Amino acid sequence: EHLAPEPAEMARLVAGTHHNPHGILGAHEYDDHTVIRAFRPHAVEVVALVGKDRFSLQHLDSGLFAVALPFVDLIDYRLQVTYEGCEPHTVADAYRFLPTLGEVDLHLFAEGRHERLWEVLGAHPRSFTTADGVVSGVSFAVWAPNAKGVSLIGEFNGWNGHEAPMRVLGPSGVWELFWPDFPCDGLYKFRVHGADGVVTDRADPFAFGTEVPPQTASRVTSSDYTWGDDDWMAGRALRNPVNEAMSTYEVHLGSWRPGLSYRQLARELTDYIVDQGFTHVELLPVAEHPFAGSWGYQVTSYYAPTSRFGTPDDFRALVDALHQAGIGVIVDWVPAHFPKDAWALGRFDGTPLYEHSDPKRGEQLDWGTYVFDFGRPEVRNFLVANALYWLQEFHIDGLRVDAVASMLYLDYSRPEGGWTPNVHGGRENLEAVQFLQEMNATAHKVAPGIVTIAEESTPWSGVTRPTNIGGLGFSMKWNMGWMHDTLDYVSRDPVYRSYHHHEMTFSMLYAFSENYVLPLSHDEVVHGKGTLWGRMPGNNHVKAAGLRSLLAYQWAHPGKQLLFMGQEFGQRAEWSEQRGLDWFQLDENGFSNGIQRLVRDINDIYRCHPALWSLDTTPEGYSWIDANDSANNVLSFMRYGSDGSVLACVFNFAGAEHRDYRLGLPRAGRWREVLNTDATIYHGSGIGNLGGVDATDDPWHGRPASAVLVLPPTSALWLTPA
Repeated sequence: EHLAPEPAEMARLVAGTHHNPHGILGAHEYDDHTVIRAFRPHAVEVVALVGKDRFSLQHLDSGLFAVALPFVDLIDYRLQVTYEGCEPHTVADAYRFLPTLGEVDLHLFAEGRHERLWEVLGAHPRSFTTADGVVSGVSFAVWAPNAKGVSLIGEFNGWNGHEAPMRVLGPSGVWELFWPDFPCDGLYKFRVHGADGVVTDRADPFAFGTEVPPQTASRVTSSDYTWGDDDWMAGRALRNPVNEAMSTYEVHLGSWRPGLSYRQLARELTDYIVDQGFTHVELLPVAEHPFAGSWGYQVTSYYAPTSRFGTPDDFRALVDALHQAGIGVIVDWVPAHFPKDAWALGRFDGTPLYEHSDPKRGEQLDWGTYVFDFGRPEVRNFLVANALYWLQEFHIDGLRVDAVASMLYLDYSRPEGGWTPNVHGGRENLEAVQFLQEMNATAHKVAPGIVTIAEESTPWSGVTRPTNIGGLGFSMKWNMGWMHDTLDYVSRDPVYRSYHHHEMTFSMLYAFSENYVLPLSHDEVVHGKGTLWGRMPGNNHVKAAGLRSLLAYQWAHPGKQLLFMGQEFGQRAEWSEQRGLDWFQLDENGFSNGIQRLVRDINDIYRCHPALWSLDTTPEGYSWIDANDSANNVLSFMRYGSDGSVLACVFNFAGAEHRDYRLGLPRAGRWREVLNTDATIYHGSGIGNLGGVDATDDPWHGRPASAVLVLPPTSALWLTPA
């Protein structure tokens, strides 16, 4: 009776709903005689090979085969399946191998505290030395607690095989399987039989490699890449970004220069950034995403760089090249977005596994909007380990998390009938908060010197406050208020700016309540908002002057900077990832070359003048010269470095020049004019002070000394003591 399993088991094995294939398949001893079974539908001949005896052959059931035959122990053997049109092939029996995942790793995962989860889950090539020699293949592991079964499918199965069922490892919910001689770079998917009876073919949540979109299969990927950035990595651990220079060039890899691969970008993008003077590059989501129109935010393979531009190692070469050129690399990380594709993460095991669940069928306030269940240990681990993954496996220097507000709040609908303030269970998602704190604390602990950046649109405070005192633990946050007030102000015609002077200086009131990055990102130059150039008032010459002023203002204002590709040369039309950037503008007889030149100059002054970045987070690094000259639309202030250095910045937002303008200063003597956005080299009108001014001992604006100078119209002047 112990030759062919019972009908119930046999039915499950053929329907792919057996939880423990290895219990039936492989070699099993009943009383004495060792029985060997192999499941391979549409097979013609199996036969087992023991030592030097072909002593076997099998042939019963509806796809199953059994050897039976006496003698015990056996100790290693090999099968030789055969089909029509093809020749036999001797392969080791997968179901004879022990689990390729230890109890310890599973325990850490169950607790949601495995810091190197990527080495445990997913597809990893492995080799075992048995009796008849060493056997190589690939180990597979997927988390799916409520699935009735998971089978491995791929090119070898015609993407519809059944002879590769996986087993679940106890109550862990993790399915495992070692497939002898599976291709080192083979494509594959996990056919999942959900708890709801629905079968789905899934990409691997831990895919380290992927098929090029629109294809959706995962690809086994193992790296042995040799990095040439040891110096950069060792240096990074000894610095604190918050107190260092940070001029960021935000880039979307697919549309910066359409058609470039990672290897080409490793040359072109690196050289571009170096020549423009940026200290860092911030990349829009690099993880695999099926739709380019999402710009990368709708990720499906969190553990794999998009294959559109090359292989993972090719991506490492891009990061490696930037590092050797002295450029830091920040990547947009998307824990706030949840994959909606049926072959991705939604209802993975037939239940809302990864996404936060809610009440069952019925009316009430139950909607969709898929968000990760930060309350679940394994889901939290999936995300926290992914952050660590990119920082350690790809040497990424920082992570920027968008839409954090959508993570911190469960909110919806404004109640009626309840006119009383009720706390208890506020709108705050305590699970998400705990998740962000863990992610930050763990990341900064494992990779000192990296930065985590958050974009939070709500009045939430302590975003960049240490986790040990209630903060979310982020190194920095986007100053959205500065961006909105600044762009609203510069968009208004000069004759009206006086009415919004207070709007322009409002950001200074809380500029030190957090470690800020002043941003002018991709989101502000799409969907009818127009570009920075489009927002500027006046003719081409005045728009250009206004843009050069804005950028100078962004750089001088307390906080780090971030500028989206194309805007450094005043791209006129809104960004389009489908058309690419408007580089032709640099070939026109326009102002674009002049704006790009200004950015190079402010970046150059910036990097070499600690007064612009050493004291960004404290009032000590700033000082108003005159915050109340709304009558002339002029803003002036000092920036101070931790090395005692200084820089005076004067912005003239009026459309006309101001001659004989007296500016109060800290010291007397000669002040060198290090920047004048009206200089003819930028294609301004050339109004200036001839390189510098002499500050006399005539007190002004409550200052001990002052100097008389001309302020070019719609411009910015920066000065430093000679």
